[PDB]
Amino acid sequence: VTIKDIEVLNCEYGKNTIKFLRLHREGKKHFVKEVEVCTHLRLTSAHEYLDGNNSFVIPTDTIKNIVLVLAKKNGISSIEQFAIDICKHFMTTFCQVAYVKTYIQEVPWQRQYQNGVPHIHSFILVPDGIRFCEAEQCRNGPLVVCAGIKDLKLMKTTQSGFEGFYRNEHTTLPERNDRILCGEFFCKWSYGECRDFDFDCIWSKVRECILEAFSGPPDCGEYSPSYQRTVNCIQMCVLSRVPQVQVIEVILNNNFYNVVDMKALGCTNDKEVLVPVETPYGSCACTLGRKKYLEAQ
Amino acid sequence: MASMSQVTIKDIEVLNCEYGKNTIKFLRLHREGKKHFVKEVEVCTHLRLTSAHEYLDGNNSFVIPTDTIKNIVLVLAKKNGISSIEQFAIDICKHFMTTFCQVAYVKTYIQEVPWQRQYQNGVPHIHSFILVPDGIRFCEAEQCRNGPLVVCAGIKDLKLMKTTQSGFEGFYRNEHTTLPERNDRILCGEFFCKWSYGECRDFDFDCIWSKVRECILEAFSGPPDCGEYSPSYQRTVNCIQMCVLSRVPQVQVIEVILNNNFYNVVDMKALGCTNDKEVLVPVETPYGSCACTLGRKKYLEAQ
Amino acid sequence: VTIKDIEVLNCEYGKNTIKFLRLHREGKKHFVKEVEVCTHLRLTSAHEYLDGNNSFVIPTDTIKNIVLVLAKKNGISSIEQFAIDICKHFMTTFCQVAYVKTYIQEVPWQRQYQNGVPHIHSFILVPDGIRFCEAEQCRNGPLVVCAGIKDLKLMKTTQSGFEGFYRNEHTTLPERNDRILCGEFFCKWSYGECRDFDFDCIWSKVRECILEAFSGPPDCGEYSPSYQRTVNCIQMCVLSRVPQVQVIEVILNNNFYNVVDMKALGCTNDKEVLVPVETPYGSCACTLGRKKYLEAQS
Amino acid sequence: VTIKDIEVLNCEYGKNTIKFLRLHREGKKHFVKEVEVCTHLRLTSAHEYLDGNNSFVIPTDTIKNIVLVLAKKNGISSIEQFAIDICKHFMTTFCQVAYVKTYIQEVPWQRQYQNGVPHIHSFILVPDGIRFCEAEQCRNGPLVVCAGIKDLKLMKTTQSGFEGFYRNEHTTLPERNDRILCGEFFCKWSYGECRDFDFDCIWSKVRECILEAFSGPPDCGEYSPSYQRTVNCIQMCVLSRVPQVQVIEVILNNNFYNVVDMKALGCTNDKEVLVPVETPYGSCACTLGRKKYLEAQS
Ligand SMILES: O=c1[nH]c(=O)c2nn[nH]c2[nH]1
Ligand SMILES: O=c1[nH]c(=O)c2nn[nH]c2[nH]1
Ligand SMILES: O=c1[nH]c(=O)c2nn[nH]c2[nH]1
Ligand SMILES: O=c1[nH]c(=O)c2nn[nH]c2[nH]1
Ligand SMILES: [Cl-]
Ligand SMILES: [Cl-]
Repeated sequence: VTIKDIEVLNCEYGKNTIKFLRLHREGKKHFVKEVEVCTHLRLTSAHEYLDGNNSFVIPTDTIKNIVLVLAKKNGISSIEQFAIDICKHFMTTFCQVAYVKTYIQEVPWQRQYQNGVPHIHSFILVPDGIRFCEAEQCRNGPLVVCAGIKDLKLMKTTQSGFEGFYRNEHTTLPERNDRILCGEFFCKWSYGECRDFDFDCIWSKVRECILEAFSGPPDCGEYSPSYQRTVNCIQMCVLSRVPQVQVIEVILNNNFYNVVDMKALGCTNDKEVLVPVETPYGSCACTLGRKKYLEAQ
Repeated sequence: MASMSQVTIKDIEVLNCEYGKNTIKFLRLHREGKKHFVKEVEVCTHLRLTSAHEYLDGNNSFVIPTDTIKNIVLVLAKKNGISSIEQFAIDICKHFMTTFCQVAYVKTYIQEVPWQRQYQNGVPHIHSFILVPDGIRFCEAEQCRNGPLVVCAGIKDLKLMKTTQSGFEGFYRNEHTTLPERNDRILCGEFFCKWSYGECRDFDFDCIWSKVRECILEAFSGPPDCGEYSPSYQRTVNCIQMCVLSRVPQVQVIEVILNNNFYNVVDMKALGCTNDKEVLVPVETPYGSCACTLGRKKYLEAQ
Repeated sequence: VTIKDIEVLNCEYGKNTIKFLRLHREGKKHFVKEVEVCTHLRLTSAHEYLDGNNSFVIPTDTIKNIVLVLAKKNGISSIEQFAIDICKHFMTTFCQVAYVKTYIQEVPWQRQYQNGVPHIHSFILVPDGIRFCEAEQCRNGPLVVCAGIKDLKLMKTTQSGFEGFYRNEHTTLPERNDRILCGEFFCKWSYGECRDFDFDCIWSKVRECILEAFSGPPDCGEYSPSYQRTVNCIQMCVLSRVPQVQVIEVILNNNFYNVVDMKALGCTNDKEVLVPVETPYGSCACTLGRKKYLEAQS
Repeated sequence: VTIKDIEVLNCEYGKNTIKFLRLHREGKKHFVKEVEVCTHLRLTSAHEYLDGNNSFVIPTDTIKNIVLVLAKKNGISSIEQFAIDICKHFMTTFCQVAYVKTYIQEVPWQRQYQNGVPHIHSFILVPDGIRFCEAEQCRNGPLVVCAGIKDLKLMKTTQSGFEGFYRNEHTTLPERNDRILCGEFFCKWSYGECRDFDFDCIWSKVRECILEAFSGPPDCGEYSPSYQRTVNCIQMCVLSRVPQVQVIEVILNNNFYNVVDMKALGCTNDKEVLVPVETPYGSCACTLGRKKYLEAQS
């Protein structure tokens, strides 16, 4: 078996988990953006694999250096603009690059407040969902930017059921019109090539849409007839309220909370003590796109 | 080097025997009409028995199954609710001590799952929540037979960072000391804080926990308009402990552990830039720690 | 914005991390296979999402029940055969299923040995690389089976360099002809529709090829001029020695081991003390396929 | 509330997770020891805490430097000897140190074999329980060494029950004479001041005692009437066979494997499919010491 008998379907390399903090000072007031960056390249040749020839390979160490240099020279107005700047640098600098993908997540530092007063230079880690983005470009193709939020755990204690599902000989699940709906969410949305707007302002607005659609109104909530329907309500709320979102993917990993039978312990448990099942767990996932955007492709 | 082909129970002392149930996870739901309230917890309850027959003789006559420990925790949560994790820990220890004469010692550890109520435009949602881990609340109750019931509270996985008003100077130098003196650096810490109330059990446990948490953040940061210089991680640990002890009389003993991350100002001279504290790279490993336990002299003497 | 303005690009649901142990007894001798199973479905409609109508949804709870029933009735001769049996069950049973994918990994239990004698019923967890497989089928499509090994950490202390790479204004890396080569490997290979052979025997043979190709001969080793070349040597060794492998993906996550500069501490470190960099880390990935197999997929 | 009203019970600082590999070459043949080291100090004063005065503080950075220098100068024959060398360095060098504790664990690298031949410079990670040790010394006190094994997951599929336990109104557990006994073990033992023997030889012997006592003989095994009794059998086997062990702590975190009721799915499960409960989980812990060693601590 030689190079003649085999096809190269895919080659990809890069640098993962480049961690750094970009500090910005407006007099005594300090601002931080701490990020984790992964940048992957596909080269137009595979001589490093096929021939043991490294002439075209950009060291992963150089990828790291370029990420740090760009953060120093340009600052980080948004992780999206930083991801764009990194992909642009690789495409305009190195003709051996066929494809570049940059992934960035924010370390979720918040400014400390003492009795409602913002601290000039003190922060606390508050992971209430991780902000990320992804930029990718093929040689002479569109630079496509996605933003998202992952590890976002939302729970409501009622206005959730699952009824009228397909029944067969291996279906023991009872019908329920009241249950805890507890979800870990992964949400990712494409802007396509739109790059004009306030990335931070749009991300916050999408996040608000996710929480509002999940919960329903604060005085009464809204019935969810399935995890899948709640995923749909979230996607349709984002697309209704945020025109810059062209495509939205939502993944919901759920935890069932079991009302433990306490009859043998001599008491009745009227939805008072509930035990979460972490494993195994259900997931559902949907990607919706605007007809207009998909046609214009 | 030995006179016997084996050891027997005659040759050995039992220094410690302990068993129990770990990570009992449940949510206690309370409804006031349409408004829902949640407390989700992880409970560990350990016992020492007055005998070790289950170990030494293969005789289980006195062993309370770990399964029974779980059942008792769930029954108490259903019957009593959870006003505070501390009161729940107390109720569990009290149940074991008053119910089973074979129990020499009981320890209950509880941590809260950090659920917060969702808000829409300042309006609290009746039944919707979001996980917000800004430091994990825990407590610990323990009692020996005929001893005091002692309650501790704490906060762990609390990661705080300030970007200035931190240095480390005038330290001991020797042939293996290459560390430069610094009067400006990032102070980034993961905190473990635990404090003893001793036998004090009268007060609002939630109100006191919040007050200690505020003391930790305020002492770490200094005032919001200017901050406060830290000459070492150790000194910051001291400022935190002395702030809590000054402001919260119910705290008798306080342990603080600070695991730090150095943020290195990357040398970029070879890349053709000067980096004036603009790009900083954290060292996660290896990491420094310091730990201190302070107590009130009067409380430690009276014991 | 309404259902009229929007296209459903993709819908997928399932049950993740179904953990169970299948126990088999031959008199006093016990055999165990403990696995983690994930089974995902795509349905032919999306009424559960679009209309709030669950008529076609097979509960994830039923997916779990089916996995456990199949393990009880059929046993687990191999995780590959089990993955196949699960996908076949979903396709032949439920007309609303457009697509099924089953992922399985083995919990790496080994039998305990006392002085070379196998214990009848005692085991130890030894994670020296996790065995996994994947089966998938579209309605009216082929049932495709992949096998793999992940979390396999291999290290050699010499016969590794990286020289003659592209240099630019942001390149500070020195050329090195001696360094530690330390890799965490993810390897996945396709059999396509081939289902006749001993799955366990072929998996073991691929594993041997990976270790031998990584190391070179035991008396001298073999120079690696890059992580990428070592990935290639592994793939070409597997394809040369195992005809059932049609396509092979290898991902190598590396750790650099730095020779600590100790000049300021008053001693010289001649590749004696080395500190691993866990983050950031380099990765490279390649998928090779047999021309013959890829053509015959027109 | 002032410094006068407050007592310092305890002050401790140090450097955690110092990761490095010590490489030794005998011609072509390479030998590796990769370790994670934590070294903690208590100082004789607390001026750094109480007064903001760092004059006596040995930087944690200097603790790291000392660990790397000692590994370079002395090599690592055993992690126990390395732990001893580090504690001895701090105690003989720095009069501000009242107490030093060094914890070390081995990265479980094994030499690769190709057709029965040990590879000169190639290794695979095989975590079959993590080897660790601990050395500590007070000023004017003994240097005490502990060794151990953690993350050791052992399982037997029979010869395990739990019967004749205390029954009360909240006890629903059935009596069982057959069940899976699955345990994650933490084992730590003290040698006290004994330092004349081969550390590697004794650690291997203790490990063999743990596996043999857990499993019983390979042709029949041995009935366990509780997790606690199995912990006892392990401790008494170590103490019987290894005179250098003065004190032994064993912690057993168990997982119940439930025989899943499949009656409603139309089949009977005769201990064929078992589902582990990871949470909540039971634990038991015991520390045994020799009477003779505890007396001789007058
Ligand atoms: O909302 C639900 N959707 C599902 O697909 C499912 N499966 N089991 N329970 C479920 N609940
Ligand atoms: O504040 C500090 N305390 C220490 O003990 C130390 N060691 N290195 N750097 C340090 N900084
Ligand atoms: O073998 C290597 N390949 C790479 O792509 C690389 N980048 N830095 N070092 C490297 N070594
Ligand atoms: O061996 C056992 N020991 C215990 O203490 C226990 N508790 N429940 N089941 C048990 N089994
Ligand atoms: Cl076998
Ligand atoms: Cl060499």
